This record gives sequence, C-alpha cells and structure tokens, in this order.
Amino acid sequence: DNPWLDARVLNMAHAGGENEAPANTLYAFKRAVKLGANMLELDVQSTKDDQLVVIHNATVDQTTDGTGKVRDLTFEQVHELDAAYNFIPGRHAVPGEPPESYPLRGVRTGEKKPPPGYQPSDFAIPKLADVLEAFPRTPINIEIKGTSDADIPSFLHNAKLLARLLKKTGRTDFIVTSFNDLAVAKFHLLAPDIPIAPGMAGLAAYFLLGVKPMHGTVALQIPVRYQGLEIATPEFIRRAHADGYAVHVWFSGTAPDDEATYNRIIDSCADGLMPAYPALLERILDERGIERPGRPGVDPC
Ligand SMILES: [Ca+2]
Repeated sequence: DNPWLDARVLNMAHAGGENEAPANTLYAFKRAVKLGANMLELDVQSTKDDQLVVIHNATVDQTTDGTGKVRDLTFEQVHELDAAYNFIPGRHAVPGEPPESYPLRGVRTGEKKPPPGYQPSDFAIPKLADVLEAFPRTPINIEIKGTSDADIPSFLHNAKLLARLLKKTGRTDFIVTSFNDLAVAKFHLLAPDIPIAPGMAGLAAYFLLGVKPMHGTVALQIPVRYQGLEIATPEFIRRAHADGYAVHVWFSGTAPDDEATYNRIIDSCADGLMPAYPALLERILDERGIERPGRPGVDPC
C-alpha cells in the first residue's frame, strides 16, 4: 500500500526545467508550477555558514558570474550572484559565449527589467527554506549533493542539515535522495518519516542482482541508459512495480530530451518523468490525454 504508485503520470520539473528556464531558481520553479508540473526536482548544497541553498554543482562557476566552492562562501556572498548569468534556452548553462546569447543575464543584478510577474530575487540562488515557503502545497524531490566524489563527509553533512529543516516543516510530501548511499542512509536515520529513493549502490544491487533496496524506499529514480545499458525498460519497470516501487526517469545526457524519448518512457509505464523541457512534456501529456493525479485520463498500460 504505497501511495506513490497512484501518483502518475508525474511531470517533475528537472531543476525547474534547466533548458526552458535558469536551473534551480525561484523563477524556474514558479514558472514550472504555473505550467502544470506536478512536482519540483532540485539539488541542494550548503554554504560556509550551514545554509541549504538550491544549486547542482559544488561550484558557482557554471550557473553564475562568480567563482569558488559553495561551501567556501557566505550565503550573502552567493545570494548576490546572477543565477541566470549563463542560461541559454535549449542549452542549460554554458559560459563564455557572446553576451546577447543570454536573455536573462542581468535581471538579478538589476540591469535588465524582470519578466512580468517576477522580482530580481527570483533569479538568484535560493535557500531551500525559501523554496519550501513558496510551495507549501507542491511536492518536492530533493537530491543531496557534495563537494567532490571523494569528499563523503560533505554529503553526510548536507544530509544532517536537510533532515533538520525538513523535520521542522512537518511535511512528508518529499522524496529525498542522493547519488551517495551513505548520505541517504544517514538522512533516513535522522528523518525516518520522509520517503527516500536509493543511491547508485542500492540501484545497482536492485537492477543487476535483484537485491531489494533500503527500507523506506518508495520509488526508484533511474536514468534512461547507463554506460551503454538500457535502464528504463518496460521489463525493469514491470519488476519494480511488482515489488511495490514507483519508477521516475531522468535524462540529463543519458538520453535526449525529445518528444520521441519522452513518449518511449511514458509507454514503458514510468510513473514520473524529469524533463529539461517541462512545458514540452505538458503539451505531450495533454495531447495524449494521459492520466494525471486528480485528473481523468488514460493509462498507457
Ligand atoms: Ca538533481
């Protein structure tokens, strides 16, 4: 009796929609919900002063105008940065290109008017607390990040910080995960009432050998392909559902962000997709009349 098996089909904005909007910004998130996304996917790191901010990389270089590790800088240092400084529609964030490539560079900083309905703070690195305040009713998928693949304490620390904040909200409509299994395990010990999805080790043990993942796991969040191996296949998704696990599929290089690819995944009975183009997926789901939570529609299986 797992309520996430009934939550389908989900349009989960990947970082708010990294190809249609500046990733991990209050703008991208607010936009993504207005377009009808069922859930927000985001990434969290911590500042020098133990503040959980929403940002994927461990450095601010790629998505902003600054430099250095997030853990190395004040929250006030990082809130001043232009979090759309390198955003190009259809290409996420690529620095070092002609300045007219970036339609939102400069609105955070005050040199260009914000789009109708938004203020400059909507284009900075936000506190996770701010996002939770802005979306009290919207479910949030939260991935724990670290500063390096060898710096395991940094993951463990963010998991400690995340459990505290999330316990204070008294909400349980989250899914918390990370690539680092220890970090998920540490989070599950400190916040046992928050749903989780396993790390790579848990994922591989379940996928390659059938070892059921950590208790409290309520979905598997998988790429489409991994090192040449097709992961989001109907046969695998059939097996996960049989064991009582929802399946959410992300892309981010492992497969295109296509109409065709999205449709393959929908047809494979995935319960949620994590698109870089969430507006696109909405159009696809609406045209196909696919069932959504609380909305009538057809089941692809
Ligand atoms: Ca992520």
